[PDB]
Amino acid sequence: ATLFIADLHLQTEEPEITAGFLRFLQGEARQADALYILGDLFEAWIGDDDPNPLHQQIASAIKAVVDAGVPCYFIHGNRDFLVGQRFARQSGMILLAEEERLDLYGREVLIMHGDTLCTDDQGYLAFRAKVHTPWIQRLFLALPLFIRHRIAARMREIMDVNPQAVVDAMERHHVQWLIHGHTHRPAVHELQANGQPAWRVVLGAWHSEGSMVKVTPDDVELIHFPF
Amino acid sequence: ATLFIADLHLQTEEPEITAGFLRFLQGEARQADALYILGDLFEAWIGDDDPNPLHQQIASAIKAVVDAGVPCYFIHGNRDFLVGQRFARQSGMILLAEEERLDLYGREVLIMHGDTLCTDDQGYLAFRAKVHTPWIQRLFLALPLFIRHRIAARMREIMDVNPQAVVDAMERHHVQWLIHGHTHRPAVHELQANGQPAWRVVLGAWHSEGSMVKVTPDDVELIHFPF
Ligand SMILES: CS(=O)(=O)Nc1cccc(C(=O)Nc2ccc(S(=O)(=O)N3CCN(c4cc(Cl)cc(Cl)c4)CC3)cc2)c1
Ligand SMILES: CS(=O)(=O)Nc1cccc(C(=O)Nc2ccc(S(=O)(=O)N3CCN(c4cc(Cl)cc(Cl)c4)CC3)cc2)c1
Ligand SMILES: [Mn+2]
Ligand SMILES: [Mn+2]
Ligand SMILES: [Mn+2]
Ligand SMILES: [Mn+2]
Repeated sequence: ATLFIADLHLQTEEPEITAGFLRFLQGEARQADALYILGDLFEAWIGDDDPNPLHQQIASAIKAVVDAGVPCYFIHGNRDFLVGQRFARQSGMILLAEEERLDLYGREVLIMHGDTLCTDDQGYLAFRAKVHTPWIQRLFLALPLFIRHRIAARMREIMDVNPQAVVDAMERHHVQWLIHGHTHRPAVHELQANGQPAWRVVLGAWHSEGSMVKVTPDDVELIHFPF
Repeated sequence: ATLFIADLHLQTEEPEITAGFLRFLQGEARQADALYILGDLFEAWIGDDDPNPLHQQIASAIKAVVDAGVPCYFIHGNRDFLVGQRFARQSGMILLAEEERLDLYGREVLIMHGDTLCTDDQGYLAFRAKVHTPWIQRLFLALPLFIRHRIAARMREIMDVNPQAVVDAMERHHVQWLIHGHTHRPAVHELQANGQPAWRVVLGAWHSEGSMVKVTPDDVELIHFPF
């Protein structure tokens, strides 16, 4: 089984979610062939140099899973797009592109975070355009941490996918399977893409529950678990 | 694993749901310790004497599962409260009460259809009161089928659970686990009952997806599958 999670929004304020996640990595995840984290692992990220102890707890727990022979992958979300190569090294996680097309035991599956599909949010697409320009990233990161923190804190209902952008994405990739998070509305959806039945499996956020998508040679399941 | 499904709303108009259900009984269900169907197996029921061929296909598929050594149980829903002992015999399914308290591998779980929890629907509780009076049932059933059909067809958004009725029910049973359908909003909910954390796992309707709850010594999962 290949596992997909997303939208853990981990943070110091919510340590129950953290312990939930550690129990999942210590347990379920070990038996997996691979684990993909499709973004919003962290509620916020201001750079890999952040000393926040949570960052190292997590990277440590994930690394042990990779050290167990189970490869962990990451796609960025809107919350944690600044996660970088140093965090990758600490956690043993391989960073991936915003869209990937997997071959899962013969089945071709498109994964992303899901936020690029929410094209009816004009104004988020402004924000995203800008925070993805390298030189805006490099600028932000070369500030000193204490100012990054102040910029973050001073910055204080999720628009669902545009249906057409979903089709276009599954058609651009010629796939009948899509897995994403971001929208926080866990569900299996049916649609038409490439003139055939297609499915969009949506992961949920981790609050009271956790969730995952489990892909096998024969099946694709979306699973909710309580803690 | 003990499986719980509900809300298949099976009917001649939707044969894809039927084939989906047959594939589940032929496959997943065989490996189970037991299968509980928590109501709305059928979109409508006017009595066990109905010759509708779908009724016998289904009873046949279920019976093979029981004949495989996997006990199947049924709680009535609002749609199929007239399912009776003859259908039980044809299908090998044991009929159960509207609430049961199970011991699942040491864990005490309340199951019901879920409609009795929707107490803010004044007017459904009228309908239910009446159609559950024996002599109103016996009257209806002693009509001739052709008139039952006409009464049914002439009869042509689901109110969610009242939160307090949920607590009261879990408290009446002294349980920290509840499984039900009816509301068609699949989810895991956290709450307080008996002054402890409790969980309410809700099954979904079968349309594009199927769903089930899988209970093991260690875990309670809600699973969506596509067809
Ligand atoms: C579609 S939606 O997601 O529902 N709504 C929506 C709309 C607009 C923005 C967002 C959103 O994610 N905002 C957001 C807010 C804070 C954060 S953060 O992790 O605290 N952090 C990320 C890095 N930020 C940053 C700031 C600058 Cl100066 C330049 C660059 Cl490079 C990055 C500073 C703040 C990350 C993201 C969310
Ligand atoms: C809360 S809700 O479910 O969202 N809304 C709601 C409100 C009120 C009623 C219902 C509802 O389930 N109606 C309903 C309609 C039809 C059916 S049925 O299966 O076709 N069938 C059941 C048996 N019926 C019957 C009729 C009489 Cl004369 C006496 C008796 Cl003994 C039974 C005849 C009709 C079964 C149920 C649903
Ligand atoms: Mn998210
Ligand atoms: Mn997101
Ligand atoms: Mn129903
Ligand atoms: Mn119902």
